[PDB]
Amino acid sequence: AQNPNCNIMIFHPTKEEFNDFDKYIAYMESQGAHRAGLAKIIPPKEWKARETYDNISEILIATPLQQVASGRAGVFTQYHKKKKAMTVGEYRHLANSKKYQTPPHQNFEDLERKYWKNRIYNSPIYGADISGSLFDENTKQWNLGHLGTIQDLLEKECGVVIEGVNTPYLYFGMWKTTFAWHTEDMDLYSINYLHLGEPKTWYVVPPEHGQRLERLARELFPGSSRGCGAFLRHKVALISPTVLKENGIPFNRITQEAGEFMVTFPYGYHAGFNHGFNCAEAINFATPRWIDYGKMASQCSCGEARVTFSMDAFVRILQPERYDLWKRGQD
Ligand SMILES: O=C(O)CNC(=O)C(=O)O
Ligand SMILES: [Mg+2]
Ligand code: NI
Ligand SMILES: [Zn+2]
Repeated sequence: AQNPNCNIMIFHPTKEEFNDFDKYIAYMESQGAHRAGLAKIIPPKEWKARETYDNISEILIATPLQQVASGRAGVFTQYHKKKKAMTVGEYRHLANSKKYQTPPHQNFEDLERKYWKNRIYNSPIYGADISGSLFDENTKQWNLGHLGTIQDLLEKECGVVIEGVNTPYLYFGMWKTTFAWHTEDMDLYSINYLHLGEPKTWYVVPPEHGQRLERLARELFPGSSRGCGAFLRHKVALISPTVLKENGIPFNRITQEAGEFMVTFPYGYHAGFNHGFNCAEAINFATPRWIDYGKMASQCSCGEARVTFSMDAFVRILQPERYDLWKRGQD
């Protein structure tokens, strides 16, 4: 078995190898990459997502989110308070203000220490989940707006044609902006490209050990656990590496820099934070190997998780017994 310790693997495809996206995913899996839950892909040196980022300041962040924490430094939840709209140029200035800027630090490890020590005492503002793309239309390789759609994958594998579309999302971050512990909707893959700015640190649990994280989360968030049988689908809970190590949960960490891709694999729990002002683009995708994970994916039916139009068909076809109850949650 390849990669039996479930380490995060880093790949350096040549420009020739960067042509065929599906084939490269299947190659990474042949080397065991999926066992970690997360992989890094450094694009060939000839490749570019677009020519420059010089003209992005007029993109609108219609609903910036202020991420307010409750709990203790290593075990907390966050809620998102909606703020007034602002442009990316306004948000960048805010991120660089004395109130919100990255503190002085020695290296990524010192910054990580400061994040875990101090995150809860601040409320950074995140421009998340903005439909759109920063890939130039002429970029032919690994263009996250030109991938094969999950609806077409389901149709190719299972023969059933379904409604729904699959488009990317932009994320504008600042120091301490946080993504809570989660897997993707329907335990899909994700791919994330860091277009510009400061790094993003990731934490991940191997898929084969995801239920260990879930059991710890039920112990640490006991009221949330009683409220919903899949409350990590709310995307609000944080647990530090120190707490994970104290409780024997297997995980790995890695920092993504501008110009790098990350891939998350089905049922790979992940969480992380941004080091300073940045912009990422991400989208879900599927392969044949995903279908069995989609069939088994947990669902939130309490009503909190509230997700896309396109998830309907996935539940209806892959999880017909759950369909009924899950849709009660969504309406
Ligand atoms: O970048 C972020 O805030 C969160 N992204 C992801 O969870 C992802 O790409 O799967
Ligand atoms: Mg603009
Ligand atoms: Ni994710
Ligand atoms: Zn729920």
